[PDB]
Amino acid sequence: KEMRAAWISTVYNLDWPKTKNNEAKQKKEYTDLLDKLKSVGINTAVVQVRPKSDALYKSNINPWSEYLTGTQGKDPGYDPLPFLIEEAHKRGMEFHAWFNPYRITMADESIDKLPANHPAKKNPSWVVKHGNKYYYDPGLPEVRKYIVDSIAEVVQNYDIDGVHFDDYFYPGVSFNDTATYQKYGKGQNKDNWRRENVNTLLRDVKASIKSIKPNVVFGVSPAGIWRNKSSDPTGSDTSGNESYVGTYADTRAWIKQGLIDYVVPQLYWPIGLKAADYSKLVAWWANEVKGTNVDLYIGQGIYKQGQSSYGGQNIAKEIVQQVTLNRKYSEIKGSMYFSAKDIANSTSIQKDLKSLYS
Ligand SMILES: [Cl-]
Repeated sequence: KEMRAAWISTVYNLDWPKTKNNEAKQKKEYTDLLDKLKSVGINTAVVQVRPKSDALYKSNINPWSEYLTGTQGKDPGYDPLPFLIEEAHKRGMEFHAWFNPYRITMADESIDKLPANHPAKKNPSWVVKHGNKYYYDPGLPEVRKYIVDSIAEVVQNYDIDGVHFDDYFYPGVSFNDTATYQKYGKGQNKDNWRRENVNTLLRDVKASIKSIKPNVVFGVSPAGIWRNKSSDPTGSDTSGNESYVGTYADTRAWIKQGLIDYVVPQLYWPIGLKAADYSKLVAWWANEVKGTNVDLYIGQGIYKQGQSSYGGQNIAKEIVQQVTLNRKYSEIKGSMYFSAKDIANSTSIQKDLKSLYS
């Protein structure tokens, strides 16, 4: 059946939970949200279980997420994840656990204030500062193993249907990994080595998942441009930021090597936008997966509703037009909507999705 997913982001309490330190209210906020999503045809919840090197689940590896209580590491008095999963399943909805692999801190947060048992505190060798934030080093084999193991815990212990990574990889062109490169890089072009570091993580996460539960899917949602045609003649007829260059996310390699089961390019632009034309990009991405077994879903930017903050771009108003176009491409297998709150908070969006999905 067609994929009809919504992202439920927990970072900064974006979509869920609205309330901290109140188990009953958090539970009701979630079921009410699922009910509204189901009512418009959403069949899959993609829920951020690791927003910030943390866990919205009981873990022997990673600390409780601050977004449940206000305090990182604080036990909220229940494990939310069984509830999040079981309530999705009772409504006939699939559940994909979404992880951010490398993030550790937000801007200006002190690394020294993490909980004692935090992996980044126990393993200072793993941590790289970039600007005013800290990250796990994608180039360390121990870091990759730790991420694999962190996901494997969730696969083993919870009835998930999928594992999902979003679009954050290396945080910028530069990154203070010279020592890592010297030790492990074999003199390879450094940027190619960084791309391969990310590829290796994806490969190893997929393999781990399959060795436990073969039918659990693994997917990634990268940024919507891989390379512009101006950098690579087989790239897209677009301008602006490229995932290949800017975060070392080589989505084409992932597809060609079968490192993922599904891919969700974030096409958060209107049809006709010169720099990043939705209509050109759906075609480009459909062609990328042709002849592979990688499922293509389009990331839909319904959060853009004409605000000046987005230069007046209004994706929500044209969502029927976008999905109608998607459906012209047999390689496109559905959509993921950013984000759940936008569906919940808008009667117009609800009406449009009902008309697409009923
Ligand atoms: Cl290898």
